[PDB]
Amino acid sequence: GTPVGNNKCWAIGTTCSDDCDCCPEHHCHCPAGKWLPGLFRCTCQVTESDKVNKCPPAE
Repeated sequence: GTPVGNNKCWAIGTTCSDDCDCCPEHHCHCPAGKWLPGLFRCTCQVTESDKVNKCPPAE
């Protein structure tokens, strides 16, 4: 009944810790801030593009 592969699937919007931490369909967005240096950490967000989590899928 809905088995769990390797991807642990962290909290959406939080920082990733690799090791299949985030979900496969999602990725780790590492944006930045303008006006002088001071960009915040990365956040986990869904991804549809060809570039997804290095980890395998999970159904």
